[PDB]
Amino acid sequence: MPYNLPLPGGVVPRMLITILGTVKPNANRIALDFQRGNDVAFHFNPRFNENNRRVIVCNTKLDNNWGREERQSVFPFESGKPFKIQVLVEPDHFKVAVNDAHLLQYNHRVKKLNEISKLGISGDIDLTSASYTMI
Ligand SMILES: OC[C@H]1O[C@@H](O[C@H]2[C@H](O)[C@@H](O)[C@H](O)O[C@@H]2CO)[C@H](O)[C@@H](O)[C@H]1O
Repeated sequence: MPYNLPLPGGVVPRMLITILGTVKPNANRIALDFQRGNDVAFHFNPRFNENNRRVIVCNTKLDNNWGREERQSVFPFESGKPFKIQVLVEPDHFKVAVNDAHLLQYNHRVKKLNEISKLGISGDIDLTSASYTMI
């Protein structure tokens, strides 16, 4: 939707990625796509209305096939409101916090973290900034 944050050197433990923005009015979806070639190592997809239920769907795409979805009902996003998403990389999983509160963790399926060269940021949001640092 369709911005891309380059991750030279790929993903590595201790890396902290921060995304700041504002959810658009009447938002329908948001998506973060950690890409490794044509695969999607980590797909973070907040859905504002899936049968009148809000849900965050996470999955991985390998060789054009989506794997086992990991769903989370806790949904801190709100249409028209600013947000902050922080993705902390651990050797065994991606740690996600929103508005400074832990939200979920997604265990790595794609093991070669170094090959995850970019983070796609899309969906119904107004992007302020996307950056990363080491902690
Ligand atoms: O898993 C992430 C992936 O989901 C796709 O939609 C799924 C839907 O969530 C699932 O309930 C249904 O059984 O199959 C659909 C197709 O795989 C999204 O289209 C895709 O963009 C990702 O969000």
